[PDB]
Amino acid sequence: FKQSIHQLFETQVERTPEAVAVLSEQGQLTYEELNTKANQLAHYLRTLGVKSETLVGVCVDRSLEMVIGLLAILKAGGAYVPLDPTYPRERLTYMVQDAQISVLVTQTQWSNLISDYQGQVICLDSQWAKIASYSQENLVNTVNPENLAYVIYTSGSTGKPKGVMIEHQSLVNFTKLAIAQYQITTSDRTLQFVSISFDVAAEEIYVTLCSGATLILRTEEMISSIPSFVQKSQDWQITVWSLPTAYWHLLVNELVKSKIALPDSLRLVIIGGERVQPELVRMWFKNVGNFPELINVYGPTEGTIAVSLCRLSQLTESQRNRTEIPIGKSLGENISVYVLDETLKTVPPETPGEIYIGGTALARGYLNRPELTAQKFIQDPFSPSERLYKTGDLGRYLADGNLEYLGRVDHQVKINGFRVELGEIETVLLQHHQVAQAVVIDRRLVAYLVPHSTEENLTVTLQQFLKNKLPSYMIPATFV
Ligand SMILES: Nc1ncnc2c1ncn2[C@@H]1O[C@H](COP(=O)(O)OP(=O)(O)NP(=O)(O)O)[C@@H](O)[C@H]1O
Ligand SMILES: [Mg+2]
Repeated sequence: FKQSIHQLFETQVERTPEAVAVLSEQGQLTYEELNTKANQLAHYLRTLGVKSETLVGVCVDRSLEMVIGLLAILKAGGAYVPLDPTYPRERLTYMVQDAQISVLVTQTQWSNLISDYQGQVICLDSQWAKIASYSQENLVNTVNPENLAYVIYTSGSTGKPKGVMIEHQSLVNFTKLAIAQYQITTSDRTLQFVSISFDVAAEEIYVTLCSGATLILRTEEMISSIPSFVQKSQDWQITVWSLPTAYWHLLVNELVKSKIALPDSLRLVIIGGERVQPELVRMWFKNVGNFPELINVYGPTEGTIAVSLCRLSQLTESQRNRTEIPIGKSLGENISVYVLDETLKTVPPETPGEIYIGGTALARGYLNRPELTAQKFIQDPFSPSERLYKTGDLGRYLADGNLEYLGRVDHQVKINGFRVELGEIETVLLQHHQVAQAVVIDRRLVAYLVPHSTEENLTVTLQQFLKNKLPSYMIPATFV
């Protein structure tokens, strides 16, 4: 039953070539058009040396071009590495070097973001004539399921981010299970919300495209106000929202504060990223009710997007009335979500422990971080041919079988919905000449430091220093 993520999409293209696949404010592509265009780019990428295990940087904005690019890389046999164009030059440059990327799929407006790069560059906005000269046919046997589909960077406590390596087989497994869990059909219209820097974008994109639904790319302007967000979702007739929990929190507050009606097309809201506030869940069910369906989805990047879900709209009133809203049960049978003690033994129900993930969900590992890999991706001592990923998440199984998230064992947090290792910021701040010791903590980010030879514009100095190294959400909003 061997399958690549793009084969899964290709099957769907055969089924419904003329359905709309992607839609943005600026235009649209049918399944056939998306496929043939990605095929053209893929064929070109092959002539540039892209083959299985080749890492291809992708530095694009959210656009039809982005989706063509991702699929092209996949069809070519390569694995993409998202290069968020809002990140500072120094970060993107580290990632390009760390990942040894020699092909970069980008656009002309981003062309000078890499401290200059000797690899091949493809600008999709300006080189389309050249790309249109390549074959429109599907490529064959470029990749196996164990080969990489993408390497996505996440925050590193030691001072630099690191790439999580995801193989097709775990991504395909996730997409299939999620299509069936959410009942995605050809009539669905899913809003693509999160940046491809975060692996929830893969869920949005591939769940939608591998089932024949229509993927609707959001604008930047539509999220800044909830009324705009809702109204736009109504204009687009969106059926599925995938929202960071922290944005969803905003949404629930604004729904009650105002008298805003959810779009009438909306049937499913998928949330995850962090602890959902039980009070806002109560507020949801009081003001909205059980439709649209609300689902809490949990997992880390290292277990391929998500491993567990809880249908919040299906919970009893008293199940919603605990200190914590459950994250639920395994997405599927080949994904194991354990709560284990410190010798990796399961515990009786209702006893807390650390969440470990096993089975088909696992990343291959971290890219070029052998110590970190060996430490987080452990050989299962009771099932020798298998691994367990150590999440750093504390949890417990309730007697009803549902999993509870109980917090972290460490200094990883969520700021604006994004994964942040506090030690990354701290490690980086320490590198500055007039910083001697530093502690950064939540809650959102406040940096506590003892200066070396302070001026009174130290705050503004460190904000510039961090501005050119870290993503904005990692920049402490106040200093002390
Ligand atoms: N539904 C949820 N409820 C509570 N916590 C959650 C939930 N989903 C994820 N988490 C937490 O978020 C972690 C995974 O975050 P992850 O998706 O890996 O980061 P990210 O938001 O994608 N940013 P990055 O990893 O830097 O690209 C888990 O280990 C949990 O700590
Ligand atoms: Mg994730």
